Amino acid sequence: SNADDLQMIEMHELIQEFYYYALTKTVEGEQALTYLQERGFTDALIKERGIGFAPDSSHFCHDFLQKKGYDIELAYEAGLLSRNEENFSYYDRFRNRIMFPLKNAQGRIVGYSGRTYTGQEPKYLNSPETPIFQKRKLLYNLDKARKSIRKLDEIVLLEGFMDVIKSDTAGLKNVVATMGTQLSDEHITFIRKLTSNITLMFDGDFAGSEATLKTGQHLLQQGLNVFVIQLPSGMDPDEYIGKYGNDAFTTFVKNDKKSFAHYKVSILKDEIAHNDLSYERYLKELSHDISLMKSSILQQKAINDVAPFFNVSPEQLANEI
Ligand SMILES: Nc1ncnc2c1ncn2[C@@H]1O[C@H](COP(=O)(O)OP(=O)(O)OP(=O)(O)O)[C@@H](O)[C@H]1O
Ligand SMILES: [Mn+2]
Ligand SMILES: [Mn+2]
Ligand SMILES: [Mn+2]
Repeated sequence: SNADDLQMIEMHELIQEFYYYALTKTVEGEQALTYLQERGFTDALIKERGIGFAPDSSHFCHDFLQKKGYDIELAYEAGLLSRNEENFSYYDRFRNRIMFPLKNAQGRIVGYSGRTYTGQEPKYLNSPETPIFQKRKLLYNLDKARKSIRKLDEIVLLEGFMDVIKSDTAGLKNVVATMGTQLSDEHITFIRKLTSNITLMFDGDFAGSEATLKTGQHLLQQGLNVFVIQLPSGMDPDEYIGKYGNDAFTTFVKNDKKSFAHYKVSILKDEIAHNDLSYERYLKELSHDISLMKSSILQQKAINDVAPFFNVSPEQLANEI
């Protein structure tokens, strides 16, 4: 029910204040606080994002919610508590982790992502699916990013909410991330209401490239204008910012932004030039890709940019399309 959803949100927003205190003031939170500070989190940024610490007792959140008069089973359904199925007892889902509030599109806290700071697995532990937290619907930072996304007519998609936090403070405001999932049909429906331009900046590794191609292809097929920023090998946006600084990052992002078709053929360059079977298949793929582009201006430019990779004239490629 809507009333229960609201109670679940309240539980999240109230425990947030306690996690924040635990992180910033208490003895047990000191090591987690140092960890964040060493990753460049200022006191201001920690306060701004409402970041906190979940103690290791296993009954910190449980006891707080109980004292405040919440139904414990509802707190379990809200994904704040876990249940020992053997004796039906409840305990904290999040223990000894740095707590990042996850806000819905309306800015209400509906879940958490808890990061280890001691090399434990999983590195990030999220809320489970609940009536108020659904990974296929939530986009980290969307609440804050919406204004600039509309103003700039562009959304930028990163892999990690940590990348989003760092990019945002660096000056790149129109950024969001999924909670570690593939961009959903639902996400895409939300996004197209805000803008038709989406820029993918995944990590600069093989996995990120594969994800860029798969996600980009689907976005393109869905009628969006897709762009790609390619980070240096082995780097994500947080690592780039840490090594080169904010101004370098915002300049980098603004300098090399390529239409998806151009990015794709550049990735396939060597295979196309060495394997005639791939040459033919990718010439047809890229022809199809370009034919999907809704922007007549960008479609014409992509033709010019892609043709050389096949050693054909832009006129020949235009004909193939
Ligand atoms: N095996 C996995 N299963 C589910 N989600 C994952 C997995 N690996 C990564 N993710 C999610 O994808 C996003 C990107 O992961 P990645 O490890 O690159 O994060 P990150 O920002 O590098 O983390 P950190 O900088 O804190 O080490 C993260 O937010 C994470 O939640
Ligand atoms: Mn990766
Ligand atoms: Mn990363
Ligand atoms: Mn990282």
